[PDB]
Amino acid sequence: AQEFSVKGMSCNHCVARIEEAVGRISGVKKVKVQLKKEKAVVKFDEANVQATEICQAINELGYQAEVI
Repeated sequence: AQEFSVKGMSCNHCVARIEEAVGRISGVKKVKVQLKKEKAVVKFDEANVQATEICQAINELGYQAEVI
């Protein structure tokens, strides 16, 4: 699975917002986030969506996301 680094976290429902915001990506099966890590794990497929696009879904929130 692909992962992305977050450099705009606040630690206030963000982790969730991101995780959920990601899981909202039509193509992701399951996604998680690890605080104090600055990285989010995604469990999707390129046959549905691309990680790169998933990163956008994150940036589309209000933080700094980048495909690791």
